[PDB]
Amino acid sequence: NKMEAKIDELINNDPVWSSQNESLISKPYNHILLNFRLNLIVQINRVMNLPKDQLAIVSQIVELLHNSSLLIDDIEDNAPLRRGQTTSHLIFGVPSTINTANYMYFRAMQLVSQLTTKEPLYHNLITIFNEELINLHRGQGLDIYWRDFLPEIIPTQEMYLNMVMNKTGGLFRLTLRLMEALSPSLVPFINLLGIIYQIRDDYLNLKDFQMSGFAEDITEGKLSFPIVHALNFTKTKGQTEQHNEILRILLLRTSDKDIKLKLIQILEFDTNSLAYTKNFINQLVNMIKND
Amino acid sequence: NKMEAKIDELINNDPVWSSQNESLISKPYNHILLKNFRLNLIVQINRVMNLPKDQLAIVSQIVELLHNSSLLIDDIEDNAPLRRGQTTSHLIFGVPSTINTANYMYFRAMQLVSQLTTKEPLYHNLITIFNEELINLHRGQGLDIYWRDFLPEIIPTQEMYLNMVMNKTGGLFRLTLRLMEALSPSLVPFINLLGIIYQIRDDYLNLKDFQMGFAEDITEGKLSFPIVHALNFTKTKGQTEQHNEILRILLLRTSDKDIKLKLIQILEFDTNSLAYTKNFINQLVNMIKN
Ligand SMILES: O=P(O)(O)C(O)(Cc1cnc2ccccn12)P(=O)(O)O
Ligand SMILES: O=P(O)(O)C(O)(Cc1cnc2ccccn12)P(=O)(O)O
Ligand SMILES: [Mg+2]
Ligand SMILES: [Mg+2]
Ligand SMILES: [Mg+2]
Ligand SMILES: [Mg+2]
Repeated sequence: NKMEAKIDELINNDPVWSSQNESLISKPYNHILLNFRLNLIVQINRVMNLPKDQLAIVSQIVELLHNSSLLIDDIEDNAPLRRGQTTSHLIFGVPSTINTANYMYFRAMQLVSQLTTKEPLYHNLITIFNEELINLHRGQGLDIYWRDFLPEIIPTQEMYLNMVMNKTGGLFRLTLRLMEALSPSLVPFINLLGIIYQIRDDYLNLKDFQMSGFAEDITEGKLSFPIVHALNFTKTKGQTEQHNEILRILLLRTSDKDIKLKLIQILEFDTNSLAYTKNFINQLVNMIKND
Repeated sequence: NKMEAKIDELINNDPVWSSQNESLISKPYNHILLKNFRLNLIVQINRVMNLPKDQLAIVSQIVELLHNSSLLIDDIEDNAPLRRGQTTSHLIFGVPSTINTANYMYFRAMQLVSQLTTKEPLYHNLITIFNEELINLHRGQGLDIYWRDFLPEIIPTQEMYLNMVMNKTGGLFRLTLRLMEALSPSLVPFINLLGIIYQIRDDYLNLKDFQMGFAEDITEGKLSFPIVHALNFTKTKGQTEQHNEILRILLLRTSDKDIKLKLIQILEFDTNSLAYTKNFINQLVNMIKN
């Protein structure tokens, strides 16, 4: 009698969700919340001319996707720090962080319908959202597979660049394409910026450590731009031993500074991968500065 | 020059993705596919919705993707070594690849949504349905995980547990049903009762199968239906030491057969929670039968 009634009031309503419940599961996200991406949206806008109301929502959407991606990336990469602070999954656990991060992807999708009331356009914005997230996951999927199944596949410079067009280019293209569709193409340019962004991120990760950083990419074992170069150069030049030692070090998932410094000096003096990467970056930057 | 030419051909094209790459990224999802009743429920419900087989195939594909992906993540979240007898994906391909593949399918599934209709309003409603229910799924799943991991900061009551279930399990049940009802040329209450019966029966069988089943729920330490009842029953009957012993076993995250038996025996002899649960499920099935 009273039970059947309670159950009947239950199944005949939307599920109950409290602001307290909301707060409790947003902890991993609130943690990572502690302007440049915002600055990038603004400069792009000096061309896209979106009104401030909309620029604002484009921003909220991009921050949510961006922060969610990092929460997950740190789980995927087993990173202990992000922005000099302890990583969310280590504080709240992998379970909550994965769920909160995926939760936010969906809150992000929800925000898209606050951009328009035009059914044709809205459909377009969603397809953009859907497409760049699909691309993001593909790049990230390759990067993780190459790394976790090494030495199964040794990627070439070409493969690495295609993985980067997907992985990083994904959110760059997403932001700009939403804006371009909202404007009352800068895709190639934004693609080049993402590539430069990723190769500089790979490089400085070792160059900072070498100069003084943690070179956490070595610990992770990633097929970074410098590593891909060193791995193919050594294969090509008959340096069997170096090629193997590079792989062994990546596969140690080591935190020892000396072992990391040894790998880095291999890329500096033996394969010349650091100079190569440095130069490749400049060449890319000049492709713009000489536009 | 030749370097610039290539970077140019690169950035002016769509990102390259091959069938082989698509294959690599799929390994974690395909592994869980080796595991018809879901399909039958769709078939059966359709005798009321009458969607054209073509359209019904996509809804089905969408549902299999959401369901499979959420199971891939659920195993990582519950630290499960097994799923229907086979080794779970994360233990074979790793947590990183399994998470990313599951997440990629969520999005592949979202894409299959616009292949359901081209009618613009109708499509908006389909996306909104998809969005709303995946949000609910994550909310309940998130609260279910919060209670377990923060235990014993919060011990839910039977009412809290039911609202977690309405979000957690009701999510994909309703997403399915609501999409069909929208594409049909309201069974929601019924589908809501179904998900609840399903989750309580799921929590129930996990202990029972072990009593007659590894009772992984004890190891996971979750606030299942019989456990919530036991916790609240011993608190109400002021049975301090039993209440505590239940919490202690759950916090052990134990694999020990003997310790697992003990908690189940506290639930059989002390609180009569398993029986209380059998009775709760039977009353729920009755609202449908009668
Ligand atoms: O951890 P960072 O900041 O160094 C890193 O750059 C993070 C990163 C790059 N690209 C993506 C795409 C989605 C999510 C995270 N992403 P990486 O690729 O090196 O993990
Ligand atoms: O692991 P199972 O199969 O026993 C389980 O039933 C899996 C389950 C139930 N409801 C959801 C919602 C989202 C993802 C997984 N879900 P549980 O709730 O016990 O994790
Ligand atoms: Mg990464
Ligand atoms: Mg990382
Ligand atoms: Mg589970
Ligand atoms: Mg679970």
